[PDB]
Amino acid sequence: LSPLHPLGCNDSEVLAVAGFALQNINRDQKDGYMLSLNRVHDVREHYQEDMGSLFYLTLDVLETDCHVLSRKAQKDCKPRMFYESVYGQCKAMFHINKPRRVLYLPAYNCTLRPVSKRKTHTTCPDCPSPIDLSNPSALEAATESLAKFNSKSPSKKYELVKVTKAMNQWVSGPAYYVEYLIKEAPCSDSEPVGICQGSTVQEKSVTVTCEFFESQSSPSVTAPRGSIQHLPELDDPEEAFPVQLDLTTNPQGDTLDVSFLYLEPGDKKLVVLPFPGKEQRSAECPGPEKENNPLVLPP
Ligand SMILES: *[C@@H]1O[C@H](CO)[C@@H](O)[C@H](O)[C@H]1NC(C)=O
Ligand SMILES: *[C@@H]1O[C@H](CO)[C@@H](O)[C@H](O)[C@H]1NC(C)=O
Repeated sequence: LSPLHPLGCNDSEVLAVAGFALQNINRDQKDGYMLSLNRVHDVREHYQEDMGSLFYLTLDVLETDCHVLSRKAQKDCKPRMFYESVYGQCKAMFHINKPRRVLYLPAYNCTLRPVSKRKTHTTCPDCPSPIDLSNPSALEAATESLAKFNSKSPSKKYELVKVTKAMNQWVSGPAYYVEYLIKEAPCSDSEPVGICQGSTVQEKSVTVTCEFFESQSSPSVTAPRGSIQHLPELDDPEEAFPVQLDLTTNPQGDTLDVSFLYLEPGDKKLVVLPFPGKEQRSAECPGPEKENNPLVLPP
């Protein structure tokens, strides 16, 4: 819109604010895996001269192998390898006010898809393959791996919560690799306490390892309402990952009260517009991709 000024997707301020917004998104999640920033696809800034700025960000993201509940650092979590890749886009409306040292993510939304199995097969026909999380063999691997893990826990026993990842490959026979969350068995409540990796091969041979969540803080404070949705593969560009982020459908613009961020009690209102479309985009957008390793890139 008229007050929405486009910015270059490679600008330091833009990339820093994008990092803040994405770590806020990750903190706001309690399901799935931590997202990683590949680049800023587009960015518009609404400057408001004492209420700071509001950035309308379009982000190209990749799923890592860290579960969000691990709360690990962005630098201990790398994008998944290409045959199990999950990618898409997030839109975020991020508010920053430098003189007052205020950060806030009033709204976001992400749309992700797993990489097309056809493209994977084209580039690596013998690679491991993701499978449905409800696959009987995946559920069996989870069950038996957790059974073994409990067998070697004298006092504490754990129960399955949900399979979060499943994969099939050939290791001198059919093999299934799964990840799943575990909770403490009633003996404390029914909340995820860790994530386990389970495996079956070939009368099956079983392996199991578990990681328990610990506390973890970084340059990002709060992240209200938003959602991450997972759509199916592309059977076969722009609008491959449709994302709606409309706090207001009013071209006039609405006002959002953010007084809780500032020391004074009242009269701190932020102008919000409908999220800007792809036209009037800076020639420096989209920015340069950070992942150039084809071992982690989607086609
Ligand atoms: C992006 O900015 C960095 C400096 O932070 C520069 O080294 C790099 O060449 C830029 N890439 C562009 C403009 O594509
Ligand atoms: C975020 O996406 C959901 C659909 O997954 C949609 O219902 C919701 O309105 C979106 N949020 C905004 C602020 O538009």
